[PDB]
Amino acid sequence: ALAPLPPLPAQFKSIQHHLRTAQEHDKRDPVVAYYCRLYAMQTGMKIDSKTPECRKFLSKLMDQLEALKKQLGDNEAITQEIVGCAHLENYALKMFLYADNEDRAGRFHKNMIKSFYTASLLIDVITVFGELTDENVKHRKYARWKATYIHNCLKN
Repeated sequence: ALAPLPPLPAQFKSIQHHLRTAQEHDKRDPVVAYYCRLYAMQTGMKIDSKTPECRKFLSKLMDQLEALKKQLGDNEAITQEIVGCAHLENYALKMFLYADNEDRAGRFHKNMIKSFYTASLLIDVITVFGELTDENVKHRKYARWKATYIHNCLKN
């Protein structure tokens, strides 16, 4: 349904996991996959849209966006930005609640690490709609910190 997309330019390492989240949600919540890609698109454009490697990447990503937008032919979450935001925000926050409960229960595993990480990535995505709330900023900071710390405490 969607072309393989070129390799990721070194200039775009920051937007890598957001694209992996988009790929991971193509079958499950494709509204997530749309906005994840849209965020990566706008982010990458701000990083480098001059370099031929970057330029080519962004255009193929722009193609996937047009494709997905049509494939979700309105679709209140794509149609209305208030709905889309709410969908992606409730998703991220449900995920945060889950991973936080695991942490408080001392259950440390790959799934709770991914859930903390993915939730933080989803908060980044939500910026497409507007400024974040103080609560959103706090959650993203905590989620990314916890995921990192636990990942090391489980590897080392």
